[PDB]
Amino acid sequence: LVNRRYTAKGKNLPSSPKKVRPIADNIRGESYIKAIAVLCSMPNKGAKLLEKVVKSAASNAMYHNKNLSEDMIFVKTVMVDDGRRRKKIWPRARGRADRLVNRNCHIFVEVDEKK
RNA sequence: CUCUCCAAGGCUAAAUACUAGAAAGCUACCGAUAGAGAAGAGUACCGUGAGGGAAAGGUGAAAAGAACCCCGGGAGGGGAG
Repeated sequence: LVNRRYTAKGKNLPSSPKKVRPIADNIRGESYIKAIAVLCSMPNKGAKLLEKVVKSAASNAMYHNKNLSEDMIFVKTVMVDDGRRRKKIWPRARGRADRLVNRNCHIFVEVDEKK
């Protein structure tokens, strides 16, 4: 399905997919300007990560299609998958130890020329 | 009774038992949770000490390891090779 000419992919980003998915929901299908404004405004780590990926995707589309400006582009699809995990130890009382997982996420954004 | 042997001195190879190992091989033996604990090891780590004791193999036929350009602080990705 993907026009892989027009897309950006960010692998192993430092956030959990459970925390990045809602921000993706708020910009799926929006216009590029509106999405960029939302991601700049909202003060979430996932918001910043999506901002970088979305800007890169728009940049790729513009570079390969010179007659496409910032205001004919809309964020067609947005996917947020889960990535590698790292386990570190959190020690507790009575010699008990717990393992403390750190999750990463993959982010895939494709933009497309507006309707 | 008869029959056998000559102690209170000392020696003796081979047939026998064994392979940590060195050389050459065989396998209705294993093919990475298997096979030695260990394909990288008595290492990491644990205990004052004696001692206990892991996990982790695979690009391609050849690095020919991505010149260069673009987004990005990088990472990562999109082209070109």
